[PDB]
Amino acid sequence: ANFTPSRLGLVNNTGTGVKDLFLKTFAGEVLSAFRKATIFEDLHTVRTISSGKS
Amino acid sequence: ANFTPSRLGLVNNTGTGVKDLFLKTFAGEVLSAFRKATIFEDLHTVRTISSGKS
Repeated sequence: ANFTPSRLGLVNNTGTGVKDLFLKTFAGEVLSAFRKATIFEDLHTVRTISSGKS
Repeated sequence: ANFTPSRLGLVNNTGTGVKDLFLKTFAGEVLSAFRKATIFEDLHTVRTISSGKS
């Protein structure tokens, strides 16, 4: 060693908590959720009408 | 017979122990130990940050 650096991390250079002046950081990646599977979109018949109620 | 060797190792030519005045050699290889398998180094993501506590 043979050195006494300030460590640049303690207010008043006393006690624990050497990273209170350092803040937590954003890692950079959002997690979100997984997508489910949809199989019934096919396997049946789809039609389209221009007007009416049924 | 017709031969009385001194055996080059006996002390005072009394009793047994013809190998009392001999020393061992160094073969020239250190054995050491094996290395375990480390599989969990990968299989997870490693990030790095410059400052902060978390």
